[PDB]
Amino acid sequence: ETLNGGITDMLTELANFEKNVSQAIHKYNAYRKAASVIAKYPHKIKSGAEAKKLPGVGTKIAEKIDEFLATGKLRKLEKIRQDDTSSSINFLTRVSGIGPSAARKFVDEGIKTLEDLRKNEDKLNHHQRIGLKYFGDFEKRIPREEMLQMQDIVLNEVKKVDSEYIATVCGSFRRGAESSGDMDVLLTHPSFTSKLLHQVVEQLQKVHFITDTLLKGETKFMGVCQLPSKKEYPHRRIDIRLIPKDQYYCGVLYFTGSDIFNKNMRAHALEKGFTINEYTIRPLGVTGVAGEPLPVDSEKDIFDYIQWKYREPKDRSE
DNA sequence: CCGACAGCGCATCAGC
DNA sequence: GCTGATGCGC
DNA sequence: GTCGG
Ligand code: NA
Ligand code: NA
Repeated sequence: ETLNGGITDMLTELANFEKNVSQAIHKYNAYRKAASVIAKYPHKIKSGAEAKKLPGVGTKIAEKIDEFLATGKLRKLEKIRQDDTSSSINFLTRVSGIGPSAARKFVDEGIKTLEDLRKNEDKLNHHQRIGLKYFGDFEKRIPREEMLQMQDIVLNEVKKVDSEYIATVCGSFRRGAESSGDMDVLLTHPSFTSKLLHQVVEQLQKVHFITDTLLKGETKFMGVCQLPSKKEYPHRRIDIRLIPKDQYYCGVLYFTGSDIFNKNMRAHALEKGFTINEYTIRPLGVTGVAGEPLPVDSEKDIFDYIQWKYREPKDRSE
């Protein structure tokens, strides 16, 4: 963190500007990817040319690094920070439900601060009101100890609805992370293959675990939950996905991550003669044509098809 | 030089 | 009202 | 913004 922290903070701040103000999502992911590869770089960068050797860092970023290492700042960023419009737009996107488009809309109307939002809740949809209500709590990290407690509640209540259910808490948590930003739960049932989600949500609301709802459909749920007290715990964001039984363990593998791990596994699968997405793993023909989905009854089955040794979730960082 | 870069599920918006 | 586009989260 | 056809 003390190695190239100044560079990674710069690229991250540049990433947010492109996403929120410029609305250039591909430039946003470009800076983050660069900020990521520099973070894992075990040396203190001395020049843009050194970082240029890394994948994801091109000419423009190398040029920016050179300026930062010589001046301690970036003229582009300093002018962006002092810009009233850009800073206000970039900040409002921190509210869940407010993206680049809505933030641009609000700032143009004069709505630039968190207080201005509260004075204009008639201009906000349901999601934005909830995001505003739990603004502070949503930016808080969820310690693993609390994630375990949340997991106990979810697994207990899901089983009380129907013992035939299968629930898996994925994300960085399943990889053994010390903290999380949210809770992603994958759900399935033998009767559902390629009104089960409602019953689970209702039960979690019955024990007052789920407090609010952002979106709710037949296969996907996003809302707000909170751990019971005896100091009251912060409200956390929870997502619950209903996945078909024949596509469940492919989904588990997908949402467990990491993003880099999935990229490598998809690459290794292609060399073995298989293709893997979020839903299914299919064999490839001699002309590149994919066949019918392969039977998956376990996460270890997918590793067996591609002749790969089973990777523990804790060892899926890359 | 120039397109890819993940894209799906849900809520809301724009047009008919 | 329906249908498709847009916006947003992940 | 970077990478690769
Ligand atoms: Na490079
Ligand atoms: Na937001």
